Amino acid sequence: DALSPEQLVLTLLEAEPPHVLISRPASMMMSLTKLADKELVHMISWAKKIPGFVELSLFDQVRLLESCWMEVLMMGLMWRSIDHPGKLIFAPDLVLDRDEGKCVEGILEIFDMLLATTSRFRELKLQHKEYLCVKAMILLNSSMYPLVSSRKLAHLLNAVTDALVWVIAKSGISSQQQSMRLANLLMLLSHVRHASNKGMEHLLNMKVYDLLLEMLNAH
Amino acid sequence: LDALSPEQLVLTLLEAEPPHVLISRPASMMMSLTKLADKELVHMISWAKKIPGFVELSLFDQVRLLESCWMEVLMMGLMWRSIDHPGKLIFAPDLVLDRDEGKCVEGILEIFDMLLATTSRFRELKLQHKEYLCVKAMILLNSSMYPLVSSRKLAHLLNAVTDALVWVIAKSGISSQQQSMRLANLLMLLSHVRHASNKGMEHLLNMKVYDLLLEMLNAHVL
Ligand SMILES: COCc1cc(O)cc2c1O[C@@H](c1ccc(O)cc1)[C@H]1CC(F)(F)C[C@@H]21
Ligand SMILES: COCc1cc(O)cc2c1O[C@@H](c1ccc(O)cc1)[C@H]1CC(F)(F)C[C@@H]21
Repeated sequence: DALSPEQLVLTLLEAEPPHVLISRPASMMMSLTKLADKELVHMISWAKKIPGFVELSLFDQVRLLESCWMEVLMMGLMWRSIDHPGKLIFAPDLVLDRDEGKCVEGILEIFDMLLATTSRFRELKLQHKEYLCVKAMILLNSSMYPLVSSRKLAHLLNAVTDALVWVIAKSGISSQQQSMRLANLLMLLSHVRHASNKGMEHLLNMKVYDLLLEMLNAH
Repeated sequence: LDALSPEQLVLTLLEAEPPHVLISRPASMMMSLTKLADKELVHMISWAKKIPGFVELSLFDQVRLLESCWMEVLMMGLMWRSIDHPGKLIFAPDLVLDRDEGKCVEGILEIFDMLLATTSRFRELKLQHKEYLCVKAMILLNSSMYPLVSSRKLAHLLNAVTDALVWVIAKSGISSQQQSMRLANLLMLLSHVRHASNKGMEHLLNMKVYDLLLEMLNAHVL
């Protein structure tokens, strides 16, 4: 019942992570990193509150959480940035506009993906409900392996899909449009995956992940 | 309008399918794969040019899409011909590799395991020959965001192929909840193809095709 469309969205709403203040006393990169580390703590809490997540094997939970974290941080960036073109509201005291991304090399490229991708969610007029579901789906779909308890993950993923389908339906739009809007939302996930990979490759070319693994062993 | 109709579209995409590519071999594994990709890229341009309306986008957008997608489209094609043989990757008619052979070159084993995992997830869903044709089209049309944010034309094209996929799934005869689930299941896979595409690109750029593609793209432009 807790996975029923209306209940599942309300459950996902309450599970939303709190505002994260980095509290600043290389640096842009220090701030971004200090934030990710803080956000990852709350992301674990969040996933635990998704009905049925905790009941997957700890193997799968860790597996999903290790491969999605970047996407899920990005999806959350996009969503709070959605109403302000040219900017990226990372946190309540860390708003960066595109050009501030020229400082650090390779980052301007990524900012432009996030901004482009945000722009597209603004064009589709992404709804608060739809976003709640999409984010859940990013986590549940983040790794293929734990799917090829697998029974359980498949059923969970279908659950959130149905909820998204349900959300779109009470939109009152025709059935052709319902399918199109489902398809348009899901194709954007390819682009969030994309920006996630760019940020990861870049993150590793730098001179959080270990801190995450610590949290994961703690989990 | 009508040439983009669900039925005509799928048949058109069918005929547009690239020919078999014989690599014809007289570091080496990576030499083969690279010579193959280069050959495949030629035919991929032809293939896109046969997708109704592709040619009637601005040249700028055609080039944007082709440069962004070529790896995913090549991988999508790999997965599809490999789909019935677990543990293997039929790259071409004279280049079948199995998981283990991926240990030779470093970094490649990780990629093979994504490709093989993704292929298994398409074998479990029982991907249909026409579902595949539509999906591949969508990978190209969805490969770049920028040309969408002629943009009118790309959106229309992208809706067309989607409708075709929905249509294909519909005559599947399954219920409506299942039709949605299967649309959703196919599309979430695209994230994983994107993903493997990115790992291959990164790995390719670390090595000592892309320039040869830009040459092809300039010739497509002239
Ligand atoms: C702690 O990780 C820091 C970091 C290092 C890096 O090399 C790349 C990235 C990094 O942070 C990522 C990030 C995304 C969302 C969010 O809420 C917090 C952090 C993105 C931000 C970025 F600048 F767009 C690139 C990518
Ligand atoms: C010409 O590019 C050669 C290459 C270099 C590299 O660094 C990485 C890759 C490469 O080839 C890619 C490829 C994918 C499909 C296809 O039909 C032909 C080639 C994949 C094959 C791979 F080995 F799985 C990794 C990735």
